[PDB]
Order: sequence, then structure tokens, then C-alpha cells
Amino acid sequence: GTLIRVTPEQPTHAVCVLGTLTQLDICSSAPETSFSINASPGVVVDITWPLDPGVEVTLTMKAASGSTGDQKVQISYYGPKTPPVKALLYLTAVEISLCADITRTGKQRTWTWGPCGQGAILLVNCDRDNLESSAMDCEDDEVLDSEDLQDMSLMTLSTKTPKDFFTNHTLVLHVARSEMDKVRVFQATCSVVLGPKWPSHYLMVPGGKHNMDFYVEALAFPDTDFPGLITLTISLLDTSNLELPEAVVFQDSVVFRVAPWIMTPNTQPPQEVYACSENEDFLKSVTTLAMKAKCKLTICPEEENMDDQWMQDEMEIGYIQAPHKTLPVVFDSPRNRGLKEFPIKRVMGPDFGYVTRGPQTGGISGLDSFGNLEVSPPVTVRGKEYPLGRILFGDSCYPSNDSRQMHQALQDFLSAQQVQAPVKLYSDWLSVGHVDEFLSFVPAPDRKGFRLLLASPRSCYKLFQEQQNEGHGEALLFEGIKKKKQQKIKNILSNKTLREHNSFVERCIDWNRELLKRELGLAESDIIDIPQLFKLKEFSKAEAFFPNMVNMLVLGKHLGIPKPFGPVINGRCCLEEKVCSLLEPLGLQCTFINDFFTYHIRHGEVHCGTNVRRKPFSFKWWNMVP
Amino acid sequence: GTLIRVTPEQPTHAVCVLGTLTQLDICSSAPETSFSINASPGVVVDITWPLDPGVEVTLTMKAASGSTGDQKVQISYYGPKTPPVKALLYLTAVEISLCADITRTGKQRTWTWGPCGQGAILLVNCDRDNLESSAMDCEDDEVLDSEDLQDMSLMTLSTKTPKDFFTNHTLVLHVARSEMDKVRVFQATCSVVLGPKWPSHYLMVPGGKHNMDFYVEALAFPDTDFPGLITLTISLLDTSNLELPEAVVFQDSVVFRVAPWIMTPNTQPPQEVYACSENEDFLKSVTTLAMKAKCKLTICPEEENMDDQWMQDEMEIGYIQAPHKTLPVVFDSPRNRGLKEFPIKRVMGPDFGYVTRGPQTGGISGLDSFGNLEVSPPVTVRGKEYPLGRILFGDSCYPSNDSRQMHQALQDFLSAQQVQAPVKLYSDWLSVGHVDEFLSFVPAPDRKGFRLLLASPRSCYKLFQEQQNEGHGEALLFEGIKKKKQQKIKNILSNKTLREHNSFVERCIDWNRELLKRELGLAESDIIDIPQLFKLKEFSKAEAFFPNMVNMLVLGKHLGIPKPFGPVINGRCCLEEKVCSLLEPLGLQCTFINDFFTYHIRHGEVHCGTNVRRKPFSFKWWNMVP
Ligand SMILES: *CC(=N)NCCC[C@H](NC(=O)c1ccccc1)C(N)=O
Ligand SMILES: *CC(=N)NCCC[C@H](NC(=O)c1ccccc1)C(N)=O
Ligand SMILES: [Ca+2]
Ligand SMILES: [Ca+2]
Ligand SMILES: [Ca+2]
Ligand SMILES: [Ca+2]
Ligand SMILES: [Ca+2]
Ligand SMILES: [Ca+2]
Ligand SMILES: [Ca+2]
Ligand SMILES: [Ca+2]
Ligand SMILES: [Ca+2]
Ligand SMILES: [Ca+2]
Repeated sequence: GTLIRVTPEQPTHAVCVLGTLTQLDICSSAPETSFSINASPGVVVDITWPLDPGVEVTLTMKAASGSTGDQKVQISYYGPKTPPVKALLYLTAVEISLCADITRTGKQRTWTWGPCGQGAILLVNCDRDNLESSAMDCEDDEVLDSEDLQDMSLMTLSTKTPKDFFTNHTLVLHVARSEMDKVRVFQATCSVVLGPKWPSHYLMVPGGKHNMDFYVEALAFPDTDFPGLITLTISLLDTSNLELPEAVVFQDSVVFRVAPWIMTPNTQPPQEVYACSENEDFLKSVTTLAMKAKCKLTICPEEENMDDQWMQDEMEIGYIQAPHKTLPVVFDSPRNRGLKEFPIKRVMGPDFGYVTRGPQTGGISGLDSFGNLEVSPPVTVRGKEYPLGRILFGDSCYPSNDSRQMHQALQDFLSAQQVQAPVKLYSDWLSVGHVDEFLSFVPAPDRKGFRLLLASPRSCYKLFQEQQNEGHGEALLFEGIKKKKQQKIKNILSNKTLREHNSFVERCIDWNRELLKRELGLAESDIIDIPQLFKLKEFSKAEAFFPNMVNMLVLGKHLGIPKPFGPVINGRCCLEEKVCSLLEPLGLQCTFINDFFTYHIRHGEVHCGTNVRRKPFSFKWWNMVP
Repeated sequence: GTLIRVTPEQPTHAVCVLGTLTQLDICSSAPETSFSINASPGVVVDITWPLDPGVEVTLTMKAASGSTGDQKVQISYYGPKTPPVKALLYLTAVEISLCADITRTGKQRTWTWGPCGQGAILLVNCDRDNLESSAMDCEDDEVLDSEDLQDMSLMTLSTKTPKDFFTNHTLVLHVARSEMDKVRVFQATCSVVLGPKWPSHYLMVPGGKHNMDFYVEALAFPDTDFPGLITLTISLLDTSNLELPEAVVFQDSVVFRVAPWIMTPNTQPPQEVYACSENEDFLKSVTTLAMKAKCKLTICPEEENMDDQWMQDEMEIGYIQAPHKTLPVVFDSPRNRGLKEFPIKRVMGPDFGYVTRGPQTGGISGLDSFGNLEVSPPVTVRGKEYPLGRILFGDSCYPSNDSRQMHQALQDFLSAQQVQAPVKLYSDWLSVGHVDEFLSFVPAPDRKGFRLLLASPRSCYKLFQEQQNEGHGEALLFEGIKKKKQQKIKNILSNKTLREHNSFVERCIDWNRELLKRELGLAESDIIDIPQLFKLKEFSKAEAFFPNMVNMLVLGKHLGIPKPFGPVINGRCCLEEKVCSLLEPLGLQCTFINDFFTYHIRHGEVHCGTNVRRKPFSFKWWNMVP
């Protein structure tokens, strides 16, 4: 909005940016009734008229000027016996537009969510396209490779002005000081105009028609103290008077939203599998499973591992997504065990981003291991859509001196990525304490296109009771293993303290069942119970009695399930048969992997020993309304 | 939600909290068809029935139990040739309700804004009811006075259980560790159960009917890292098994929203005026003005002042408001000049809260003085209501090496009080740089019930030109003052560099005019221009040429306006006459106060030398939808 005051005493000179509302004040300095308005054909006035202040006169230009004051407005004041008196306005029209991909196609004042929303997207430049640097590309103030610009967002300044216009006007590009530490802007022809050191920059623009390209990268993910928006503004300054200060004539802005970090559920098609190298036959089995599922396979060796076999736990592979660019990004967990370097050294790289949260020298729990970080498949809940699913992570039921939690910095980060609205589940009853110890998700061809699997002592008691009823009470759990105390179905069933333990575990699992039902919108027909016994040991914390079968590797329809070594009835482990009877009808393929004397005995299973990069959702996160 | 699994093998025992959904799993452990359901009259089952898993059985109790298992459910399984087989469920119904003033009358799972919203309110306990302490009451972990509880929010736990119930159950009260540093909870009969040191506490509750009262205070205002919600939860634990861990049976919560700090515009009725004590006749004039406006008057003496006369600038008196309690609260500015102690020592006190932001040892601007902090009267803008008005504060147009801004910590705080959605205006062209240097708001009996006053060189040129046209060109500005270079209207008008300066100032004021028009919804008919000349001096920054009349004390309809000492035409200063002609038709009373050789010459005026506590809005902030 602009109000030009017109004065018969002296002509006025004004600039008019096209797309702006220019109005006239004709009354303030009127002489002494009536006025008339004559203007050159480039000017459209909307409004032989009386000198009433309340009546509005608006001026709109159709085209940029070819020279200063090349459009004219003449206001004629007159009365009953007064010769008409003229006020002169000389206008200069210019085109100043700051453009970005506000419609999110790859090419209002605010950023809005959803399919009818508006607002451009910025990716954090947290990958490493640069040769032999150890840093994410956005840690310096330079575009070091041409490929790096593909991660960046394009913004253009179009101007159309007279050839001499910037003799007396200057354009400045700026960002609030508030936001300068989270963005960097390069000018193309390729060097920094805005960023952490500099919140504004004077542009060198020639008169006429000109187009100037900028590349923009984010430096920070949305977080507790950063909602995720960055506004960049162009200001047009009048520098006509050599004594007087600059005078802002016009401001325009674009508002960017920083891309959130997004996880991928087990129901997204797998692309690449990870584990550690002893476990040679364990590695054989996942190697064939990866082959069957068409996945690239990467392995971390003893040298790099530093003895760390829990490839599930230091990292989580998500992705960031903008209309121009989608890339995988590793969330590196602060647990900083022997795998501490793996995400940094050879998961971070060309088109593979990095991020980490939490204290890095100590201040951590078991529940900060990313076996305690999962996501549901897409779900709709009492009408609210979660088309990227909901992050799931384990916690206690209430905070006590003895309870554990994932570090608040991690929880806060996950929440500030609004788009998979986290749900806290109860996992602290488990010795290790990870949600993957009692749940998994698998694809299914019907209902909602998945099933929630839950560990279930109920199902295993039922299974073993049926076996006994059919005469197999002497059947031995742990047939196979040369150095473990074997146990008969009869004695398993008659052990009253084992049954009490498993009643307590069942309760803990039931509590979460119902939590997932409420928060994820599940009916029982969404859920499969997997026969699974547990035992309490050390602080009354639960570990698995036999290899924890729910803690499986999901590679499409190909499943890597820990071999339980259950009672062999008619030539087969009945646990394996029960699992197969439950999952094969969904068209899933179950391979049972011996993880016993390498994973199981150190309190984890196949899922705990592996990790998977999966295909990002096709649904665009910005088309959600969180 | 709860799913009880029933088993003919063995009876089950369950607790049922009234108001909860209890469902039965009848199929899982059914024998081998059909089942029937018989229950005692206290139990209503909703559901001679087939053994289909998908058919749901729900159980609801109407009354609390008098003893354990005093309600019964019996499930009869049968078939074609099978005698009916019974499963037994023994239920114990209890009443566990956590209550607060969720309807906001003084007495869903989420806090919601607006007149049909829900959610209780918590005040920050940032006043000082305690005798001779220097601290806000919420800095310790004790209720030291009975009056202190009036600032606190009541929350009640009602329970109705069997007399022996808490033999095998325990209740715990908790808050996330995330939120414990921002709340404190006392138990009444009076000591702390929850707070910064403790996130949970085991309640001692007797069986039967019991009611336990808690008092809750907030410790933090909503801010960048605190959206302003605090959830407190009660968990019911089963402690029946002496070996096994506690087992959560039921959780319920109340969600509190912390009251935001709120400012009061000049259109709110005044209650108390502040200034500093030399200025004896300045003090006389405000003393009479306060008297006319029925205001208490408090004065800060030379000893305490430390030479600081700018009582506008260290502090801003707002208020916090809950259904049970409203109190004034002083926002103490970090400028920490000679008035540094005044807000702490004798504005903070009984039913007068305190808050401060920003760095306190150095790191400040002129624009952190609270002459640069104002609010508009209530306004509606293109349909959006701002029923408490919009905070207004001064800034530059873009950040440069030479621009100033209010400290980000202050801006962030003001924004996080969502309820007066701040607007940044342009004040950095002014030497001192405060929005009060160029705007004020006054009550008016018509349109929107106020006018925006703006300083206007345009109006003063017009005024002086008319004077000259009427023959008064020799009239002297500064008639009155014995030691200042007087100046004739003729020479004022003919000074071309003065006119250039005032053209630039006009532009800066016009820019804000239009900003206020957009952001506040104003039409010109909302706005009065006040004749005012400026001059540029020192960095081309604007100061007032004569005492800045817009910088006035608004006490209802009684105005304390700086005496301009303008040209005396027909026995009166024509500036004073012009102002009176503009404001008297609105029914305002103008007193012109000589502030010349005490305020004006040190770059400020009457508003700058004073401060006002005003009446809080009657509209309840929580009934807004920000
Ligand atoms: C399943 C999952 N995500 N698991 C990680 C759990 C195993 C791991 N084990 C050990 O640290 C360990 C050290 C020494 C002896 C035995 C086990 C863990 N607790 O993180
Ligand atoms: C109008 C308003 N809110 N004013 C405060 C402006 C005056 C004050 N003056 C001085 O500090 C000063 C010191 C020494 C000599 C003259 C003036 C200020 N700049 O804060
Ligand atoms: Ca770079
Ligand atoms: Ca890059
Ligand atoms: Ca790490
Ligand atoms: Ca890249
Ligand atoms: Ca994981
Ligand atoms: Ca206290
Ligand atoms: Ca108090
Ligand atoms: Ca202070
Ligand atoms: Ca009080
Ligand atoms: Ca103020």
C-alpha cells in the first residue's frame, strides 16, 4: 500500500512497483470544491468529482516505464469562479519480483500446508557431495561442486526498470538476524550473499530487464527453537538524496519451509541392508535374504565395528524431500558405541545426508538406541490422516528414579518434524528396553495393507498346551543346541514362576496393544500375535526366553526371523510352524536364522543386528495438514 | 481402553475404573461354538451368542465397589452335546478422577482455545506476597503465606474405592521430566509433591471415599522453548505381586495452559501513574492530571533514580489473568539504567508480579527501552479479531551494520505470548528510536472507540503556511524560553534543508502509517495527524524540532501533552490551538506541560518521563483463537 500526496505548489515524483496498490491524497494540499483527473494512457485511475476526503483515487500501471517519470498524472482543482489549478505527478513504473517454487512443482504472504497450500521448500544441505571433505556441504560458505546446487532451492529476482533506474535506487536482499544462522544464499552468474555472518547484501543490478538467480540451502532442521520457516526479503531503496538516509520504497518476501527428516516403516520397499562382520552363517542368511529382496548389501567389518554388532542401534535411515530433490539422510544416535563412526565415515556421503542429536560424551540411556525408534505404516485415526505413519518410541509409564527414557533432545527433534506425530509406547519393562523387542509391522495384501505383529506369551502357552494335549509333553525346547539346558513342554507349562513372569509381560504388552489401538486406529483384525515367552532377570526386567521372533528383518515379503529352536513335533519346530501358519496366508516368506550363539545370548536378535534403507513415501509431506 | 481375557481354566480378577471402556476377549481361551453371558446387577454387558471373535462384548459398571470382586461375570460356553462350561470374572469397580477448572469458570484430552474450548489455566507465581523476601514466591518450594494459594490453581483427586483397595494398589502423581522445571504442585490438608526436583510422587490415599486437594503454580512464562502447556497425570498401579514390578492399570491427566503476559493500551482506563523526582512543576502538572483521572500516583526519588528520569523506559506494566485471579505484572526491561531497581524493589510485591528478559550485564540497544514497546487498542483485521490489540514495537527496515533492533529474547517472549500478535514497526530513523516518538492512541466516543495519533510535518507546514497567508510570518517559534534562538515562521518555511529533513521524516512516518493500516485494519478516518516538525542530527537520525506533542500521557480523556511553545497568534500558541481543535471534538482535555528544560533537551517528552498501570481487558484471553 502507498499514499502519494499531491500538491499544486510543486510537482511530485513517485515510483510505482507493478502489483502494488497506489492511492492518491488529493485533498490534504488542495487549494481554495471540485477536482478532475487526467492521466497518460499507461495509467489507469479508478475513482467531474467533488473534493471529499473520503472518496478514494487509485492508480495502477500496466507496464514498466522506459524512462523516469514517463507516465503523468494531472489533477485539476476547480470551483464556481476559479480557473482550474493543476497538480502534476510524474510516475515511474517498475517490475520487482522475487520468485520461488511456491506451488511446489519444481517450476499469499505465508507458508501453508496441504494440496491447496502455498510456500517453497528448502532442504537442509547435510549431505557430502565434496571429494575427501569430512563435513556436510553446508558447514562452509561455498558451492564447491556443481552437483551441490541440486540440493539447493532456486530463487529469482526479476526486474524491469529504466536503464538509469539504479542510479537513484538500490536493492537489498535480507534475512532477519533471527534466522541468518539457519540459511545460506548464493548468487549465480557463484558466491554467498546471505548467511550466518551476513543478514543483508546490496545487489548490483543493471537497469532494463534483468534476471538474477540465487541458490538457497538450509543449515538447520526444524527443532524446539526453530519452527522451520525462513523468510527472505528484497527491499527497494531510494538513494536519490546524497545527504539523506536510504528510504524503503517497496518490500517483498518469499517464505521457505525447511524439509523435515522422515522415517520409513517396514512396509516401504527395501533398497539396502546393513550388518556387521563371528557370525558367518548369520551373514550368509541375510545375504541371501537381501538377494531375494533385490537389495544392495553393505557390511561393517571388525576393524570399524570395534566389536559392535548392533547395527540397528547407532542409526536410523530416513529421508528429506523437496519437489526438486529427495535424499536419504541418516539419523545418527548419540549412543556412540563401537559403530560410532559408521554413519559419519561411509553412510554419510554423495546424496546421503547426516544429522545427529543429543549429548555426545555421555548422558545417554539404552532407550536412545534406535532399536527403540520405529514408525507405523500410514494410518488414519478417527478421521485424522497420518499418511507417512507415526513415529513410535519406547518410554516408561511414569518417571521414577529407576525409569529410563530416550533423551529429550531426540524426542523434541522427532516432534518438531511434525509430519509423523510421535507416539510414546511403554518399553522400559524390557531389560534392553526397545519397542522392536515386542512389535514389528509387515506388509499384507488386504485391509490396511499391513499387520502389526506383537510378541504374545498367551499364544505360546496356547501352542504348548495344545501340543501336550496331543501327547507331546516330553517335547524339548532347545533341541539343536549342544550347550544349553533343554526343557520339556510339561515342565515349561508347570513352572509357576515362569507363568507369573509371562503374566506380567503380557500385561505390559497388552497396555501397548491398546495404546497402539487408540493412537494408530487399529482393530484386532489388524493384529497378529507371535508365540513368545519371556523371563524376568535383573531388576525384574524382561528378556526373551527363546530367540525373540518378532524382532525380525522385513524385506518386502521376505522375512528374516530368529530361529526359536522350539519343540520338534512331526519333524518341525512347532513355533516355526505356528509363525508360518500365521504369516504365509498374507503371502510372506519366513526364513528362520540361527542367531543364537552370537546375537540371542547377548540380548538381541536379527532386527537388532541389521538396518534397512527403504523407499521414501510418494505422498509429499507438505500436502499433509499436521 | 482395556481388554480382559477370560479363561475357563482359571477365574480372572480385574479392576474397572468408572468412565472407562472395558471389553472382553471370550474367544482366545474358549474350549471345544456358542456362549452366554450372565453378570451381577452392577454390571451392564452390551453385546444365545456364537463364538465369533469379531463380535464385541463390553462391560460397564454404574457404581464403585464396596469390596474386591463384589461384581461377577460368568461366561457360559456350550455346544450341541457339551454341558455348559463356565469362566468367572470377578470385578472391582473404582472411581479415580483428577479434576481441575477445565471449563474456566472458577468452579477431551487436550487444551483448546475459545469460548467453546476446554482446559484449565495456570498463573506464573511471579509476585511477592511474602514479608521481606526479595524473591518471587515461586522461587522456593513452599507455600509461605495463605494468601499465596490464591495465585495457585486447584486440582482435586476424587477416589471411591473399597476400604482395603490400596493394600494392593498405589496411586502416583506425575509430570514429564520435560515439564517439571516449569511447575510446582503442593498437597493440601501443605507441602510439595511435584516440581523441579521431583517428577513423580506416591500418594497416600485411604480406601473408601476420599478427596485430596493440590495447589499448582507455574514457574515459567510461555517462551520460544515452552509453548505453555503443562500436563499432570495420575496413574493407578497394581502392587499385588510382591516379587513382580508395579503394573499400570489406569492413567488420567489434566492439561494446564500457562497464562500469557498481557499489555494494556492507552484506551484502557488508567489506575496508577509513575514518574521521577529538577522537575517540580513538571511533577505538579502530572500530579493534577492523575488527580483528575482518579489515579494513584507513585514517584521515584533522586536517591533511587540514580539520575534516571525516563520512567517510561525500564518497565512495562501488564497483567496475567486466570478465572480465579488476575494480577498486574511488571515487565522489567534489560536496559538497566538508574531505574534498574525500581521494578524489583517497589513495583514487585503483593499482587504485583515480575518478569524480565534479555542479557542483564550488557548487550542492549536503545530499542530495548520500553518506550519502544506499545499495544494497539482492540482491533479486527480482514475478519481476524484481536480483542486485546496487537503489541507494536520498533525495528529497522532491514538489518545492516548500523541498524538497531530490540533484543531477540524480548521479541521472542512477546511473540510466544500469542494473544497480542506483535507487529514490527520502523523506528530506527529516530535518534532514540521509539515508536512512542511518532504514535499515540487516544479514546474516542465513535467509530472503533479510539484514534491513532501520528506526528505529521505535513500538518505543521500547512499550519504555518496558513498563519503566514493570514499575515503572521513574523510570528516566533520558541516565544517563552529565555535561552534559546527564536525563529520566525517565514524563516522556518524558507529553510530548504529543514524541509528536506521533514520530507524524509514524513516518508518514514508514512511507511508506518501504511503498515498500521494493513496490520491493524485502519481507515484514514481512524487517524489524526498532529502538527510536528523534526530535524536530522547525528547519523542523520531524527529528533523533534519542538517538544514532541504526540509523546503524551493519556489518562482517560485527560491528556498530558508537551508544551510546544509555538507561534503566539491572537494570544495563543497556534500549535496548541491546532491540537485542541483536533482532539476536543472527541471530548478529550488537553493540558500542555512544560517539559522543555528537563525532558525535551535530553531527547524525550512527557510520555518518556511517565508510566501507567491500566485496567486489564474484561475479555478473557483464553476465549481468543490466536
Ligand atoms: C534388539 C536391539 N535393538 N538390541 C540391542 C541389545 C543388545 C546390546 N547388548 C550388549 O550391549 C551386551 C554387552 C555385553 C554382553 C552382552 C550384551 C545392548 N544391550 O545394547
Ligand atoms: C521518549 C522516550 N521513551 N525517551 C527516552 C529518551 C531519552 C534518553 N536520554 C538520554 O539518555 C540522555 C543522556 C544524556 C544527555 C541527554 C539525554 C535516552 N536516549 O534514552
Ligand atoms: Ca558448501
Ligand atoms: Ca549437497
Ligand atoms: Ca552416534
Ligand atoms: Ca547432493
Ligand atoms: Ca529402528
Ligand atoms: Ca513459594
Ligand atoms: Ca504469590
Ligand atoms: Ca531492568
Ligand atoms: Ca498474590
Ligand atoms: Ca511503553
